[PDB]
Amino acid sequence: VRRAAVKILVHSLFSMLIMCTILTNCVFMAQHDPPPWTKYVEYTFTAIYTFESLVKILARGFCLHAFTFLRDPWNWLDFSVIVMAYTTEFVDGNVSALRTFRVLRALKTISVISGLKTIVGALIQSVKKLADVMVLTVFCLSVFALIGLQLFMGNLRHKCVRNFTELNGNGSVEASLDVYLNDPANYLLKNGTTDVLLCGNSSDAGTCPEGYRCLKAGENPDHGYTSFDSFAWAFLALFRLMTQDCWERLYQQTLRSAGKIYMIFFMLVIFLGSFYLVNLILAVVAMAYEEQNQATECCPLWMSIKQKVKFVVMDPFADLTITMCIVLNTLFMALEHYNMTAEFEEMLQVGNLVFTGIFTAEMTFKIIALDPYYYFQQGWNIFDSIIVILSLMELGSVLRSFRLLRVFKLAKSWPTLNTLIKIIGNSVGALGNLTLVLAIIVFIFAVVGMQLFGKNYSELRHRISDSGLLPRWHMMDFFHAFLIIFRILCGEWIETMWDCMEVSGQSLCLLVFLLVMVIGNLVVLNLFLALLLSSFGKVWWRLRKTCYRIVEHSWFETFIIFMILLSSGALAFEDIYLEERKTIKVLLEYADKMFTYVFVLEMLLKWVAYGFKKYFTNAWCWLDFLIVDVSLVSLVANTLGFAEMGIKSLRTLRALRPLRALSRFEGMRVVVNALVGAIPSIMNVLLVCLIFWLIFSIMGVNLFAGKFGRCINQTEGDLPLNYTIVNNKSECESFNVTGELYWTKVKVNFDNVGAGYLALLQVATFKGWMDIMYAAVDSRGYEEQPQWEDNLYMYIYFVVFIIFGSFFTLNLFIGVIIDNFNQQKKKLGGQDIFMTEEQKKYYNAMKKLGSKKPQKPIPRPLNKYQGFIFDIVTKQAFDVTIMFLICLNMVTMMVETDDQSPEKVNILAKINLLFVAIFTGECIVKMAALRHYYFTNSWNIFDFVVVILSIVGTVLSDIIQKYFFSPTLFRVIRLARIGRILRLIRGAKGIRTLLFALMMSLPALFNIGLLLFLVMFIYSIFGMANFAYVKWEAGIDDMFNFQTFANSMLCLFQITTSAGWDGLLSPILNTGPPYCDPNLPNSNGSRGNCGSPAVGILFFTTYIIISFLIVVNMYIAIILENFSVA
Ligand SMILES: *[C@@H]1O[C@H](CO)[C@@H](O[C@@H]2O[C@H](CO)[C@@H](O[C@@H]3O[C@H](CO)[C@@H](O)[C@H](O)[C@@H]3O)[C@H](O)[C@H]2NC(C)=O)[C@H](O)[C@H]1NC(C)=O
Ligand SMILES: *[C@@H]1O[C@H](CO)[C@@H](O[C@@H]2O[C@H](CO)[C@@H](O)[C@H](O)[C@H]2NC(C)=O)[C@H](O)[C@H]1NC(C)=O
Ligand SMILES: *[C@@H]1O[C@H](CO)[C@@H](O[C@@H]2O[C@H](CO)[C@@H](O)[C@H](O)[C@H]2NC(C)=O)[C@H](O)[C@H]1NC(C)=O
Ligand SMILES: *[C@@H]1O[C@H](CO)[C@@H](O)[C@H](O)[C@H]1NC(C)=O
Ligand SMILES: *[C@H]1O[C@H](CO)[C@@H](O)[C@H](O)[C@H]1NC(C)=O
Repeated sequence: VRRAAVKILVHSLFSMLIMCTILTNCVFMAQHDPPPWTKYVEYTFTAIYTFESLVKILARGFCLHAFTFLRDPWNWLDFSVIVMAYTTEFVDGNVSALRTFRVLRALKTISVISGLKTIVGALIQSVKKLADVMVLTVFCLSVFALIGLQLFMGNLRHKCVRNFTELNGNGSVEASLDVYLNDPANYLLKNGTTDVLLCGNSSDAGTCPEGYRCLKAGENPDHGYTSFDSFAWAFLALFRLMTQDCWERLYQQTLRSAGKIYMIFFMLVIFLGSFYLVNLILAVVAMAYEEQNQATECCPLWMSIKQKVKFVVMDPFADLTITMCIVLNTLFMALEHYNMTAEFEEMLQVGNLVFTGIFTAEMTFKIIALDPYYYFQQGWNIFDSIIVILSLMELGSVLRSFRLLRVFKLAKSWPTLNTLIKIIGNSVGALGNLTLVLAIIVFIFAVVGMQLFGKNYSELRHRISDSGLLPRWHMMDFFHAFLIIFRILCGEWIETMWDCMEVSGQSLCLLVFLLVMVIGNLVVLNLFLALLLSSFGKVWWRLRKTCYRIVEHSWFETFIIFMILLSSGALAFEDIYLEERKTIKVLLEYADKMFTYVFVLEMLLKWVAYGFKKYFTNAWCWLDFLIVDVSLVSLVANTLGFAEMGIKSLRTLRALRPLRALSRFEGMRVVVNALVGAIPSIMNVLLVCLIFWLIFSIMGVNLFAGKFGRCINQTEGDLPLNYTIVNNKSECESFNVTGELYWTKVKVNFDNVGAGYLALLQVATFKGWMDIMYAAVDSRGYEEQPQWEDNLYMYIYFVVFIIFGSFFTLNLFIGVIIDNFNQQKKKLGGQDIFMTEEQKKYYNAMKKLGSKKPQKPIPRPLNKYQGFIFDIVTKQAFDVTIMFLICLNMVTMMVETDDQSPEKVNILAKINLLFVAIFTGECIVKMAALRHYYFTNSWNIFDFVVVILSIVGTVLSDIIQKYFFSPTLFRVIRLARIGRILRLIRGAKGIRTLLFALMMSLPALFNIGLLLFLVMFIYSIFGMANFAYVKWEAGIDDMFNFQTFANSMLCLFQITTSAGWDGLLSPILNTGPPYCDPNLPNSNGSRGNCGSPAVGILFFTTYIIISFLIVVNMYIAIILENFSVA
């Protein structure tokens, strides 16, 4: 039997039955509300498992042998789940927690598979390599959280109410804090949205109207999970701004409490926190992964007829024509839209039949004329014939979905689309089994939530979904829980974590959402990166001499730089309040006139200097000429008529003025040279994404076109009734007796391949799919009003799309950028781009500053008692003792909140005095270390300066007490304390390498972000002239706008992080009533509170693509310096 035990164990069929058993148990777990019948079934499963529990142990047939077998980690899962089932069969008390653990039986899928255990053993390796990075990011987030703790102590909590605190209640009258927190029906709701509008003391925060007073005292943050006080909450908020998830909303709320200035903080953070930390995580994961992969019916009749048709075969000569016919098929299907003319659609079906007959006849002749057995052989022609069969099925909704599948043969004449095909192959091939891990992991968490939250999801529903109904993302089902796990895999958690916490409870909801975020994102990361790696007279001459001496000299250069900077500032003063001061209005008029004159002058000078050949040889000189010609047209239209009708068309192009800056600056021009190097590598990938999105957009047209339109009667703004009030756009007309009802399509939808491309961008950017998916699935019929969830499985479209549309397209994109950039490092005269000659020098000097072989250790004082001082000092003990002292200081610095209690205030002040006393003592002992500690190590000058500064703090506090009290400066006075903790960089060597690498790569990053600043400038003035007077919508508030240049710069800043651009686009794209009405009374001549959809999409899409290219360049600079460190 023991012999029989083994000879059944190694038997393969036994393990395959095990695997199928596991999967069936899985499907029988996934159910919610399990019928009681099914209940008996689970008994059986236990038996099955337990029976092997026999075989496994019985293959050992011995005590020590069976314990050696259990000694394996994977079989521990079997032992545990089987004994759990046994004890549950024995006795129940049962709080239903025991019903959840049955999910881990899924992990047995890992150790039954020959590679799953291998892959998951591979994963834990990269996370252990991620050790130093994890330490740096937690310390960095703690530092920034202390910054934000002292900066925004309860600062978020400010709200606007009606006026209170009137007179002699003594405080209990409104018409103390009790009724004030009871007030929220008094809170000033952010118009058109569900939000209490913040405010602040500063003359920058969100300002309330008449009838409202602004006071910090508020009930709570948005749901208590945002706030910056209570350092744990600040750690959460800075976690999200490290992940940038919904970071725009916290950005808005902060800058509507505190004031716009503090945005510096955010960009600092978003330059350090999100950007840099995430990029390092990327770098280390990729490095460890590449390492791991490196470690790895008559005779003459038959003859004559075969040879006649062979003579036919002698000239196919239709392949390019057939390819054009395929492209014409795709086009013919593409000229499809919402309201198609009758005879139009008749012709379209006509051509449908045309193309079908064409390809069907072609295949019918080819398969018979070349070889039936060969067309049995080559699978390519086989799949062509498959699509033939599918066309036949259509001819003799979804019936169209296959007609597209031919475009892919282009991949043989088009190599990079073959590369996309190889990529999606590796998504199932080389690393494809890795993807199974993802599956399983999703499958685990996909259910681990519902049984923990779904029941709760099912009952406090009024807490999580305001519109009384199921929420848009619940977990009660298993589809919806797959969608939550998916969205979280898409880096968008906290906006559903607030839900999960507001239903059930903080502890477990955290433990599961942080778990899914970290775990699943690490897996998605390893997959992403595995893909990226598997993708691998004489007076004439005299005057000319004067001219060279003029223009080549530093004085003219610096003067022209001063001119161009003043012209850029001129542009910057094109705000909407020019009318507010008349003087500046003619001031800038004369300014512009001087600019035109000096620039045409220097144009002439360059002309005679180089002559037209060397002049128009330069592209930058070409650009300068184009701009100056625009200015010439402008000035002549000013002087000699011909204006005010239609160069008011060429009027705004003046905003491109700063485009002259790139030529003369040493840092912009070089990275711009780099980007023109990326156009030959981005055009092809743009075209690949163009085709590979045209497919999906056609598909969404077939399934979707027209169905999106629903919107509303002008009463509310939210989609109409499915019960109904209206089902039909031809049934709302019977109610349009009053125009209050509007049947409008959603601002971005599938009515073309154009708006299809737009909705596909908004989806695969993840910022603004909400209305897309919602009004996509909810829709049922071609013009049937969307029933609240019907056709619900159409999420499967986006999901499928999203995978490609993000994890391959973007993937492939990044791919070609690397090699190109990689190849750019080869033939370039240098090894790393983005560094000027002087910047190369500076980087080499900064690196030589990284000397690890030290100098002479220390001069002994020879003073006996100073010898004892030395004997206690230069040892490692005193250092780590001081280190624990500074860490206890750290925790002293974490505990504080706002308005804690006066006793706590005094206690913490006294503890600060205690610690600074400690540090003065250490400072005097250090200045007397031997003699020279004040200059032997910069790590000691740091301690000296922080001691003196700490002393300055206490004295400053005393001065504030005795002579005067300031308001926010007081806060800075109490602020520099964080510097103390920074010594850890002295202790920490890993962080001392990482932030050092950041310093190393700060030059190239300065250049790239400088170009970024210039582009923000161009676009911000571009909008200030173009995007003015737009209506307020959800993304475009009162403060983040385009009215001035500051607000424009703040908006375009957030959009520099590809965030919010949905919410800023939606107020632009809109056209016509109700929201947009007779254009506007504008102080400017340009009328309209409305946006221009053409140029709106142009502006925002182009900013996204450009800024995204600059940002990828930033990322690659970071990573290349990272590798050059090691
Ligand atoms: C911006 O900060 C100012 C502080 O200058 C806030 O005004 C002050 O608000 C407090 C209440 O929160 C007032 O205190 C009250 O006055 C009596 C006077 O005897 C005081 O004894 C009590 O403590 C009582 O709470 C304080 O008088 C008031 N200052 C003035 C001159 O009205 C202001 O509310 C802040 N703005 C916002 C947006 O809340
Ligand atoms: C348009 O909406 C109307 C009202 O919802 C529907 O028109 C029909 O509704 C009546 C009432 O039940 C039925 O008797 C007819 O049979 C319906 N028409 C058809 C063609 O079945 C219907 O929902 C929509 N009809 C059209 C043509 O769009
Ligand atoms: C019902 O009909 C009225 C009259 O057309 C609609 O009101 C106008 O809708 C158009 C749509 O572009 C706008 O251009 C006009 O500005 C609207 N007029 C107003 C009120 O100023 C109304 O929208 C229609 N409602 C339905 C049934 O969709
Ligand atoms: C909010 O909207 C109302 C609607 O008329 C408007 O009057 C008010 O100025 C707006 N205020 C803010 C802060 O958006
Ligand atoms: C509210 O009323 C008080 C007292 O009249 C006034 O000082 C304050 O400016 C008002 N604020 C509002 C309603 O904007």
